[PDB]
Amino acid sequence: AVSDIYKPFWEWAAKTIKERLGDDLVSYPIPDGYLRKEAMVSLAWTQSYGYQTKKMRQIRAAHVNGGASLQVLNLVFFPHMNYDLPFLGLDLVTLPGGHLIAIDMQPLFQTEEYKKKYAEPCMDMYQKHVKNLPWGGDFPEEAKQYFSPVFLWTRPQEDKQVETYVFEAFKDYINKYLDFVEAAKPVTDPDHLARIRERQLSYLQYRAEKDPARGMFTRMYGPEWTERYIHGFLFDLEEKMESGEYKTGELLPCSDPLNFQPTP
Ligand SMILES: C=CC1=C(C)[C@@H](CC2=N/C(=C\c3[nH]c(/C=C4\NC(=O)C(C)=C4C=C)c(C)c3CCC(=O)O)C(CCC(=O)O)=C2C)NC1=O
Repeated sequence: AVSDIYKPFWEWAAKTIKERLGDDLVSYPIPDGYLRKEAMVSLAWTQSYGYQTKKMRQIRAAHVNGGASLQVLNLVFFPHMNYDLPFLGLDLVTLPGGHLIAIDMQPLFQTEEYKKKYAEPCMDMYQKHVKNLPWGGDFPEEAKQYFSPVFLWTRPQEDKQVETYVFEAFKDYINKYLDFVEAAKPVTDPDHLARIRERQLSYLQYRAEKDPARGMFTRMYGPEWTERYIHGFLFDLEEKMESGEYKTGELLPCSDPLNFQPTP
């Protein structure tokens, strides 16, 4: 089977991020010791990528490769909390038991107004892709509040379906999301900002505590590295807020040159 089936996914996302965000794009600080992590399982490695703009607090990816039986691309766009933009969540998981694919613009709110603003303009795109990406099935209850009407949840059973149908939805959702980002305007109403902050923290807290990545990273690299990776990078909002680092709509200082390729 394809050993690194998400390498073409990442390469496309990197090219698109770089082109469409241009000079607004700067590196996001990747904590030392979490850029590249390797352990024997064959050699299995985790490669980190991180970026930010004045609208995107954090665009970060974990690309895990431990052979065909263990592949993950976890790519999430986190808006700054002075925007009501949804998250863009792209979880692509390949395990011995098959493929797991979760692609969504995870919403801050489930109101009629929010759905009209962000979900309804995506419905043709959703219906185009869901025809070849059937519903994946049973789904944890607590997570339901964090998914939109255009959630693509599917379990492809052949590599080819990932390389074709999933890849095309992957691209379309990223391009549509960045269209939203381009057009988004800041929120200045303090009441709305307070609610945006609450919903962002709720989502971040759920995934930091409940994401199945915790269990897998723990087996691979142990508990101490895993918790630092999860709370310190993958879902780091609460830490950055509590430490006084996060400032609404402001970039975190980082002088690292932009990187889009594996770092040995
Ligand atoms: C908001 C919640 C949300 C999710 C749960 C994930 C999206 C997601 N990932 C899932 C499942 C899942 N995900 C992984 C593994 C990983 N997922 C990752 O992002 C990384 C980096 C992994 C490994 C290192 C594994 C091993 C499973 C299977 C766990 C199991 O079989 O019990 C599931 C199904 C979980 C289940 O059935 O219980 C979802 C929905 N992303 C999200 O945004």
